[PDB]
Amino acid sequence: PVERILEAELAPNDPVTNICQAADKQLFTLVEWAKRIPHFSELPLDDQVILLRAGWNELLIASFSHRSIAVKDGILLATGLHVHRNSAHSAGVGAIFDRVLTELVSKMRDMQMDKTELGCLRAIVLFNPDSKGLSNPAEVEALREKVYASLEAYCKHKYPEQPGRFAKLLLRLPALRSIGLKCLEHLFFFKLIGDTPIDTFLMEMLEAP
Amino acid sequence: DPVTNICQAADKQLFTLVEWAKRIPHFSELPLDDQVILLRAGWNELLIASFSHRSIAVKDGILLATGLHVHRNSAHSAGVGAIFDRVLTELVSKMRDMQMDKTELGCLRAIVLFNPDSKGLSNPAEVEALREKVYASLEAYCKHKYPEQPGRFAKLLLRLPALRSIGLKCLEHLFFFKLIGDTPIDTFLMEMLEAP
Amino acid sequence: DPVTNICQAADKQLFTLVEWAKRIPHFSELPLDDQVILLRAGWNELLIASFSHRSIAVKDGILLATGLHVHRNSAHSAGVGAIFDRVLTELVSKMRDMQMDKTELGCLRAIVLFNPDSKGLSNPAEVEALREKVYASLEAYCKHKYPEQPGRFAKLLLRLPALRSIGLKCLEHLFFFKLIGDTPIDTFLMEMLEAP
Amino acid sequence: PVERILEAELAPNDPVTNICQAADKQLFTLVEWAKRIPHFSELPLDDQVILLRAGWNELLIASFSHRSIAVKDGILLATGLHVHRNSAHSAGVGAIFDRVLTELVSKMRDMQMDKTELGCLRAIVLFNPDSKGLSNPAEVEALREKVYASLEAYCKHKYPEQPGRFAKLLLRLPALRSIGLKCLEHLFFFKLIGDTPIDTFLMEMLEAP
Ligand SMILES: CC1=C(CCc2nnn[nH]2)c2cc(F)ccc2/C1=C\c1ccc(C(C)C)cc1
Ligand SMILES: CC1=C(CCc2nnn[nH]2)c2cc(F)ccc2/C1=C\c1ccc(C(C)C)cc1
Repeated sequence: PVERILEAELAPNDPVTNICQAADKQLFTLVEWAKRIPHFSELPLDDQVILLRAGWNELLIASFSHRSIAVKDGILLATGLHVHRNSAHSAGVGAIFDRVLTELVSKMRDMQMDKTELGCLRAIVLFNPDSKGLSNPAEVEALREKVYASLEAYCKHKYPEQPGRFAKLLLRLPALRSIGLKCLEHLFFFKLIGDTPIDTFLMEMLEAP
Repeated sequence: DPVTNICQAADKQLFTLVEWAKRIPHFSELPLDDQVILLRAGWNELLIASFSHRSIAVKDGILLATGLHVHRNSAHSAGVGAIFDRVLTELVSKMRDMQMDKTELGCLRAIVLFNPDSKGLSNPAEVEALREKVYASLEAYCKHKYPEQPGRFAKLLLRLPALRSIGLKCLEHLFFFKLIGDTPIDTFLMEMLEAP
Repeated sequence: DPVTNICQAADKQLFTLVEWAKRIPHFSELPLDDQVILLRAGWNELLIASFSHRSIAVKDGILLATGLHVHRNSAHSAGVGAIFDRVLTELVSKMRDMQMDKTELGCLRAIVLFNPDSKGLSNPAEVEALREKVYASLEAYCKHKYPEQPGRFAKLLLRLPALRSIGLKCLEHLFFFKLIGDTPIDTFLMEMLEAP
Repeated sequence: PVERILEAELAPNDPVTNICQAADKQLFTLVEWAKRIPHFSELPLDDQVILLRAGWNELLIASFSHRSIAVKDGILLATGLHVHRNSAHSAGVGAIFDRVLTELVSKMRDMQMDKTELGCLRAIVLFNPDSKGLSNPAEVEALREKVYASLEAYCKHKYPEQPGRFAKLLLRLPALRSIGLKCLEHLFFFKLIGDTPIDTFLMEMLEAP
């Protein structure tokens, strides 16, 4: 149900604890979104955990990448923190930042990917049948197939002048995959929201006696 | 000697790859530097896609293009069991179960080759345009060979994220060295130590 | 909850680390930005050095700073047995065998902290100068405390390459996540999924 | 023993095959050097192989780093090939290359590390008792200890005005270790000697029918 996926999408100083709380909040947002995706909650809870663990990075990146179409040559996080290249280059994650801009954000803008298409792609990512430890990979594959079947129908209806649009959307996923991998190994997300609170906390303690 | 054999095999494989790309429609029409960049960016995934599909008739193993067979027990022995299992489960077994044919493999490899995200491309838009012509043709193919499988085309495209990450994990784990280079290097070094 | 405990423990460890550095001679005299760079560049090796030395009275395991004990059986379960064994064999057991004392550990940690190769340092030469004063002090210590062991000072310094690569490998294998974060995250996610 | 360590130091298109032969030559130079190191050849042959496998990268880097003391912002190879920073940045290995320059070449230059000192440091690297699979780790440690004992005596004799020189040499090894690791994971060596022959072979074949 493409209508159901679109409604899912729409709906002091102790630095490490503060960062974890932000991660907590963002993770919960993802869980709530997944629950609104049709049939996800019908999967075993152990399978739901595995899918979220396998997908959380790509799912987060896809979100703030699409959110950043409106913003100006930077990345808009959910927290409202507008991060520019130099903040990313200062954090030691400039390379990833450029790829996110080039391979995802810019491309989404150029093709004007909408929230329904974004939602479907993330549902496809969520329904990842290659996730290790699944009790029943086949039903996960089945749910993913229902999603892109629905996405394709949506594209041919809303954009009949673009017959290659559906495949174009799908072929952003390899970039999302590779960028996802780089983010986990550089602690991209936790560096971006964490560098300032840590440096600030550091400065205060070093200046104090 | 095993080391020279591997290096020769690489050269032959590289020759075969370059000849293959030149027979892909409109590849040679791209600027030469762009042709090089694409081949530079793609050789790993192109190679993995090739031996994965080649290994469909193999049980619990892979076939490298010169009758070189590697079993998973050996793969786990060499410390790359995890990435090896990923090749088996995410690529080989999926290719087997849906019976991906050589025409389908060819199109998917052409899509991999026509990678507009490759850094340094002078005309990324032209590369993207050629990719679109490739997957349009692949969709047309799937529709007529398997009309009863409307999701087949998308299902093919959705192996590419797996190929991408497997390719990356392979390089980071020295996949090929640990599987085919490890023992020849011991032999190599022993021979050097045998020198006067 | 298991997760909050870890972040709270992390904050405390970070607090302890900063205070330790501030009591290192001439550390607070460095420019503030350089102090931050040094603490950022060094915290991993500094922390690893600490719990390694703490774990000398433990067999086949490590003691993390809040009574948190991890045995090698658990580490292999979590998929980080190799790096864990390196910590055991290259650091802990070596610290045990030469009976490295806390003064020697302190100096080595001070040397790690005063890292002149740290990128972005405003005055690398002053950092190097402070490092030299530290290892001059450590040599004097080794000479007079253990005169019958003339190679001891060098033996201490030559654990630093092992510390360096282990620090790098720990981060690349998500060592700490896999040992103390993995299971709490499953519990965490389950709690979220069972929520209204 | 230090005199022998100094004497050890003193003494048409198939691109991959051509790269392998170059690697072959360079590796053998290292093996021949190790054989002249006292007591090395007395170790079991399986242990010698293990030590060379564990050390070959660091041993090579130390060599061309020290050789590059005379040159400006580049690396001088055994083949006589002068590789510059920007040529390395073009190959996608700019970050490591600079680290080699800053943390090794420059440091070797500033303290005027001599070939005896280089030779001793490489012997220390070679005699790595942490190498996995050694039949007798203790005798390797024993050999390493004999080396740095000899190196220290050499430093205090030749440079009595520099009492911290010996420790200064030893404390380049953590940097050598970390740079060594980065080189294995970026295919540093095989990119440096390999990028040009491959691009050439590609261009000529793509130009051909
Ligand atoms: C890239 C690469 C390394 C460099 C290190 C590496 N990177 N990723 N995996 N290994 C290596 C090292 C070796 F020893 C042997 C092979 C290789 C190799 C590639 C390769 C793959 C398959 C084949 C078959 C056609 C025979 C030949 C060469
Ligand atoms: C850096 C880090 C990650 C980030 C990922 C990582 N990097 N390297 N290893 N893991 C992580 C994730 C977790 F889940 C749990 C811990 C950690 C962690 C470090 C750490 C170590 C000890 C303690 C106290 C017990 C003293 C707290 C935090």
